[PDB]
Amino acid sequence: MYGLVNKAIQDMISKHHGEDTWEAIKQKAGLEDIDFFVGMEAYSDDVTYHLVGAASEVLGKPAEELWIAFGEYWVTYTSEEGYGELLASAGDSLPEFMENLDNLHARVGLSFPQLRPPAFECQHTSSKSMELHYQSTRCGLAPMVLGLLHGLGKRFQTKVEVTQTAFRETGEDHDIFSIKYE
Ligand code: HEM
Repeated sequence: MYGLVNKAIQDMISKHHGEDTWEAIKQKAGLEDIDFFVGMEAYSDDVTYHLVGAASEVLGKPAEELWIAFGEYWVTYTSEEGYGELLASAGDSLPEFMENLDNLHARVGLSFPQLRPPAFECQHTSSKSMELHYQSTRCGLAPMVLGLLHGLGKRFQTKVEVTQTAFRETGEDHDIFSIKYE
């Protein structure tokens, strides 16, 4: 993934646990060589997955909790590190934002030519609920999506109830979530 993602993970961990713990994780992940992540540079997805695993070990938390934390963190990080206006342009409510998300990533992709973005499709089941279809070229990022949805819930001061109803990994087509919001 692009360096920006790895910087965001480093930032979250540093801000929450200290540069010492971060350095420990970085070392364990096998990334001691890398002096710093270059935000607009493409990296192997391996870097990101290794960071998360190593962090799960050092911190003694399941990796899923780390993807969730990171998903939540991302909503704030992007808004503060150069993508606040983009985020705003995607709307002022959860359902509208989720409808705009493919278009938001298309806009990101204008600048990150090698982007492999997620795809999100909403099937609205009422004015306060939807079924969200998440399609990805990558494995294991459902928990990150859960965190991101909570982050957007905070962004929009909206209560978000999310349950995963289908799983990419256990041989279903793609991840699906049922969501209620108020
Ligand atoms: C705030 C709501 C957002 C959500 C819910 C979201 C969702 C996601 C998810 C789930 C992924 C994982 C990649 C995959 O599934 O294959 C991803 C990747 C990514 N997103 Fe978004 N995103 C959001 C906002 C943004 C914004 C504002 C930016 C601006 C830079 C951004 C840039 C990226 C980048 C660079 C990747 C890495 C993909 C790659 O490097 O190929 N995202 N996003």
